[PDB]
Amino acid sequence: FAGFLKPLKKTVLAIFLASLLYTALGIAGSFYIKFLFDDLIKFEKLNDLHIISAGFAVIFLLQIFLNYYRSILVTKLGMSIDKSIMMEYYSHVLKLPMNFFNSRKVGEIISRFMDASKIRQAISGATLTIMIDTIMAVIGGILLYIQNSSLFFISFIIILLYGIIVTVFNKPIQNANRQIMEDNAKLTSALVESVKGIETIKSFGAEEQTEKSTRDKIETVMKSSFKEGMLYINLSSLTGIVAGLGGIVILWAGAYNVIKGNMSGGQLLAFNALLAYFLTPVKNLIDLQPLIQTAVVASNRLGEILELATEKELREDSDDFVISLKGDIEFRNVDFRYGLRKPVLKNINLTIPKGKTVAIVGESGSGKTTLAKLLMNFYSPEKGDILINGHSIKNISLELIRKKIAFVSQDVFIFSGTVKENLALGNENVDMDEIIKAAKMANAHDFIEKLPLKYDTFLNESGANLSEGQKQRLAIARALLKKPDILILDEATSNLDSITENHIKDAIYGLEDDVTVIIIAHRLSTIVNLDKIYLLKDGEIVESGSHTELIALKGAYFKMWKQTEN
Amino acid sequence: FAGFLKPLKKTVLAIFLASLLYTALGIAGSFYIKFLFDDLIKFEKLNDLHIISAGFAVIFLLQIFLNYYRSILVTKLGMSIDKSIMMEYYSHVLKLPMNFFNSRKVGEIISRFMDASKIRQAISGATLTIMIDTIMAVIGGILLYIQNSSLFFISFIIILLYGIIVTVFNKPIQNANRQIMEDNAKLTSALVESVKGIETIKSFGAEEQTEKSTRDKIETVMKSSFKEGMLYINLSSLTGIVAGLGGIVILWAGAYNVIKGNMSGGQLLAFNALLAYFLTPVKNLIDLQPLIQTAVVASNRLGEILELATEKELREDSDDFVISLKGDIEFRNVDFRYGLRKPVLKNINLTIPKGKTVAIVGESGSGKTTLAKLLMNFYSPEKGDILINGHSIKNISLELIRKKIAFVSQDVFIFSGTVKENLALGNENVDMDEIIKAAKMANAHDFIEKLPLKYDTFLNESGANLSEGQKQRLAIARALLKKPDILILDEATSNLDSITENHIKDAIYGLEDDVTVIIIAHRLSTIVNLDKIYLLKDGEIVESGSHTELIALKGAYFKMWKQTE
Ligand SMILES: Nc1ncnc2c1ncn2[C@@H]1O[C@H](COP(=O)(O)OP(=O)(O)OP(=O)(O)O)[C@@H](O)[C@H]1O
Ligand SMILES: Nc1ncnc2c1ncn2[C@@H]1O[C@H](COP(=O)(O)OP(=O)(O)O)[C@@H](O)[C@H]1O
Ligand code: VO4
Ligand SMILES: [Mg+2]
Ligand SMILES: [Mg+2]
Repeated sequence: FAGFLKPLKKTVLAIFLASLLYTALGIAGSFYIKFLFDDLIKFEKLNDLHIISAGFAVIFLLQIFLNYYRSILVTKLGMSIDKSIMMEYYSHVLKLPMNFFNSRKVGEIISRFMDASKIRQAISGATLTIMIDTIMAVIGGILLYIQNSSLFFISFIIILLYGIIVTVFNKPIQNANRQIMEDNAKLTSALVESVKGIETIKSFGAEEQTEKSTRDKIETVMKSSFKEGMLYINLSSLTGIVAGLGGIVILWAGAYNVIKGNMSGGQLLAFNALLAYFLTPVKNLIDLQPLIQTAVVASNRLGEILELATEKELREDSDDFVISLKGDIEFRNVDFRYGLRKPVLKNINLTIPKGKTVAIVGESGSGKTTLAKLLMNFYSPEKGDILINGHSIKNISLELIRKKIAFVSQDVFIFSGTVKENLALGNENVDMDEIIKAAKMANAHDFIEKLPLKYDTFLNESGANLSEGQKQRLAIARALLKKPDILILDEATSNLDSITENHIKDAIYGLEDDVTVIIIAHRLSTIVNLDKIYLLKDGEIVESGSHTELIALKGAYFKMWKQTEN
Repeated sequence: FAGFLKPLKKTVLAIFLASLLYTALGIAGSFYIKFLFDDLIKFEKLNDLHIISAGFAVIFLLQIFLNYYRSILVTKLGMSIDKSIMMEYYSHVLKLPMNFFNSRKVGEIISRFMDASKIRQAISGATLTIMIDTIMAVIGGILLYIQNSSLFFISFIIILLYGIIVTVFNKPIQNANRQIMEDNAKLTSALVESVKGIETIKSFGAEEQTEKSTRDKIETVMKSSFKEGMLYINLSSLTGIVAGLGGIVILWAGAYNVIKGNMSGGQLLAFNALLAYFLTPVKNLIDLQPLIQTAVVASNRLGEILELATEKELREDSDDFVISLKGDIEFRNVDFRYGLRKPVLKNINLTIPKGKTVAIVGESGSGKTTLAKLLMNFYSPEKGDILINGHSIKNISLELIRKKIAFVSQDVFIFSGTVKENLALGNENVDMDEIIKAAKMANAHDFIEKLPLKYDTFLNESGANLSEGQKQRLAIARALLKKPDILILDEATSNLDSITENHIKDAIYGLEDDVTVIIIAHRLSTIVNLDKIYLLKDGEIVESGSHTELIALKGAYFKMWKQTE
């Protein structure tokens, strides 16, 4: 927080000077009730009364103008701070390891981001000014002590009671706020999941189940927040008791001093009026304390997220003295266990030549996609190395891996935007000619021409504006534009029809001359004129060779191949 | 308005009585300064001073006690009302037509549901006690008029100025709140979409572009927020000027009256002291006005959705005489302008027979998935009807259609929780034997009986705990467990190996329970001996028939078969 406000130094100084002079003007104008009951009521003074009233009115007007200026500056400062914190949090969230996103739900992250609004409203143009008034009431307290001692000691006892009440109510408020935030995060995650699955929910008539679950979660949220409501009512009642009893006792003691001839009759009124510049800021700060505690809890949750190491993490002094990812894939002694579920990869030893198309075939439960994820550092192997062109993949920087390796995941995702934006995701500077070239290469031009617009149409949410095969064609078109060294075509041929499948398959074997294409697919319509086919029995590679070599031996590949032909 | 007073009336009466007693006790206790400067200072009466001070302290303690009681009751009432509003809104959202979900983004719906918190903040304990004090200050005003009858005019002028200021500042706060809430909804939508697509974003290195887009959205949100904050600052400054000038004028006029002898010097002090029960509640309400405006705009944004017609309402009527959906499926001449874009379907005539198994095939631009969604009335046909067993689909109860038709969507969605729950999305009163039977039928028992905790593993959101093929097998098992009549296998074997594919095909072929099976597949190898094949291209049934008939005809199906082989 300190670093965010470091550049803005003149604003803070102007705020402090404006607040100081505002407090001085308020203290000066608080003497109106003393001047009224000492030299303007006992004697029949009229012109002096009018002059004094006008002077105090113009002093108050100057005071309120200064308050307006200070409030504007405070609002500007707070909004800048909120911008900095929110942008920093989001920029850090977009750089977390992929194992974080597979455990936590989307709703938790969305709720923890949007909880920064509570931080925004707790440092707004009111709470910060109230804190400034609280810290500046020291001058008023000093002057109030100078006026009289016993009533000042009574006010000091009131301040001590305030402090004790605040200290006692420090932990329960935080606990209640954190519980409410956690329950609200659960509710948000459940609602996001339900809205994303609404199609299945309506298809299967699951309205009642989701309604009951959300009702239970809402009940939990309301229970926690009602506990917080009682916890705040207790503090409010205690603070009101202390404030009112202090006021009554200070009035009684002032009257006692008046009777004994310690102060004049009007100085008690001056003390009472000036008490609004010593006790009222503290009472307002105490009344706003729950808001500050909520802001503290939200900031602590944001810091809990920010504590996680970034996606870089174990980069191990990368070896950027390289030009491209051209070479041999050297999966050797590779094991991966998904972090305490069960082993999936059991010592896989495979080799891919320096530029060729290879295909990985296996059962549904085999870790075929796991190899693709491991090959681009989404995860890290439990044992062994990868050795992209004789050098370990760890020594290569993550940016180069993500830039020179093209991936087509099984779950094709298209963001909401123009087809120009979708076909150019990480590029941001590719001209149009390459766009048409890639679209025609992946057979994604014919449909995109027959649209209300051309390369400018809007796509709703996760590409709901198109069909599944259409989304697959767009996604496979996008990956071609990276001009990659390794193209991991991961089941990018599932939803495509026969004519489109044949066209795109004929197009794939024409990609330049220097690219390693790993076709993770089990269509078996393709994978017939390939250099090597890798078959894995859900734990490791068992059969290697080309199509003719695999069909020559009557093994698992023969068993899979015989039923596909008929 | 709301319709909430019907169940909660005793609590309302208790709050009302507590408010009257609190106001009366405060008015009575305000006279302390008058009794101090009129009867206890001119005539030294320390013995009576202590008694009066103790009595007023007791009065204040009682006043705080009833304030605590009223605050408790108001907090409970607000909690109940917020629960009612939240549940009503969610229950209405869950049963909206699919056009609403197709058009509107997820984040917008999430944000305008979360706005229920902003609706809550204005029905809290303090925000309602301030309003009840404002409405109860009539007694204080009456006593003010009785006491002085001349200084009350200045208070009336102050309240008139407050009303003028609020009437001026009503609309711009409303507009700024609308703008900031809409911008925040857009930012939330972008955030949700980016977090969901983080996989592709990381794969393609598009972190910088998404960061810049989110930065721009945050910046426009903050621009609206700063405009609203400047408006709030202006309103607060004018209110403070009015309050302070009014107080100074009260003091000046009281001093003038005291000099003229029309009223005592302690009566002025009492007037200024008890003005806090007629002018301070008004100022507190005027300061809280932004929260009321935020609640109003949030409630209006909820109402925007709430006025939409639910899916069950669009239906004209229903017929009780239908109990089973088994029979023929007759797609009469039907055309479907899919949301004004293009005619994906036009002049379609299908005559699917009684309970059998048929396939619909074509290029990946046809209306196969659209036809399947029309069969479940996910969309309303523009012109035509889908006759089922001599009954039009429009005149059938929606829940019967949903329950008797199983759909294996291409976007296989697996909800977080127990796998048993993931196989029991629909009916709940299902024994565990049926679940394992369905899993065995869909070739899912073998891989599911290797998990660390059998049918109890907690799968993550969207079924990321398993593979896409395993998710499809789970969906097939769940659809089979539903025990349907018009089971639609929409490419249920997209990425299943030929082993599991053959097993599922054998299970489907051997089902034989008078179930009309529609298999929308791109793999012809699973259709070679599958009754009648409907070839659909450009929204037309160019030709149909059996596999041998289509081979003999030598149409597009023959070309696709030759290319695949
Ligand atoms: N997020 C995950 N956490 C734990 N285990 C997982 C996860 N995703 C997949 N698995 C399991 O680990 C293996 C991953 O291989 P997977 O089945 O995804 O590859 P695949 O052959 O590409 O899949 P498919 O062809 O069936 O879509 C499978 O056995 C799967 O059940
Ligand atoms: N949400 C949508 N908005 C507009 N058009 C759509 C939408 N979904 C699909 N379409 C169009 O409908 C056509 C058919 O898609 P669909 O019926 O979903 O799958 P299939 O092509 O397998 O039948 C596609 O060419 C697509 O352009
Ligand atoms: O749009 V398709 O469901 O024919 O791949
Ligand atoms: Mg896979
Ligand atoms: Mg489709």
